[PDB]
Amino acid sequence: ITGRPEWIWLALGTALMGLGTLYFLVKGMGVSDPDAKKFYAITTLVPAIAFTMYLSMLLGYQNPIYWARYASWLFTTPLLLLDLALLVDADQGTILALVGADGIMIGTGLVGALTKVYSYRFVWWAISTAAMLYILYVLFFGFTSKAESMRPEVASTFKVLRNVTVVLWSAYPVVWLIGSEGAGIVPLNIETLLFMVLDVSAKVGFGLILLRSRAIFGE
Repeated sequence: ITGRPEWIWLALGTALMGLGTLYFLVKGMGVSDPDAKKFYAITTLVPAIAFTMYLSMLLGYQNPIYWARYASWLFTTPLLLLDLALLVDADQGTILALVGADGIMIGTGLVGALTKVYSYRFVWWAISTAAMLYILYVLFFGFTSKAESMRPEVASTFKVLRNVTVVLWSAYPVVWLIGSEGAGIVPLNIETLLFMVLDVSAKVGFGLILLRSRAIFGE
């Protein structure tokens, strides 16, 4: 069982999310600045949720085990968006629109994986991707304008986090379409690998970049 690739990628993801959570935890200890504390709270929570989910997948190890990963996307995507929103001091109206689109993206992707008719899979994938495209459009064009009018450290760190987010998030629909939920081109164990690397980079990698920066401070 432990020799199966699928199990291995799940074990590695669990270790990486756990390690990251704890590192963020230790890095956050001592930090007294109010604004910084907010980023540490959200950014540490993200990989903690994913750790819990990946662990549960291992404990439980088509195939209901992966619904746990989807549940982690549901919880973490909006938190990652809040992180970015807090960095650029985005207004509540745009934040609500982003989380609203995020809900559609997550919800329809799930529906796309449930459907018992190969054809509609891509219909739900198209709606979910359209929702993702809106979020990324807001982050790349909308948040950038606001970020550039702010402190150099904020504008600089946001651009890096922005590029990372756009690239990593864009990879999910691609992996889904070539995976078992889509066209079944890439085997399940390879797809499980891609989502894991994508998940860690998007949470731990994203978190490292953010928490290593002076942009989280009120200055």
